[PDB]
Amino acid sequence: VIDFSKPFMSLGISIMIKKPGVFSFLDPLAYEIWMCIVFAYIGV
Amino acid sequence: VIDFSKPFMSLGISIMIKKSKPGVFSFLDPLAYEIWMCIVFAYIGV
Repeated sequence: VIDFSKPFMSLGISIMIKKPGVFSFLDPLAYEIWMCIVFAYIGV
Repeated sequence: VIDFSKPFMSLGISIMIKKSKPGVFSFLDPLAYEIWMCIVFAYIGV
């Protein structure tokens, strides 16, 4: 129904998604493990 | 001089690069350079 010129801009359908602690070296073991390690050290 | 249809394919200028031998001192690669330097400093201070 209307005349289009050549595309002045090209686009497509795209996906938009939403985009270390100081003591993070303790992260491999849980906090309870460290606490029980201290307790076991005292007991030993 | 001629009539073009709408683009059936869109393109542009692009960069093509080739798709690694280990370095001599690549055994230091797991840790950052700043970590090694601070390890030396910490050793001296200790």
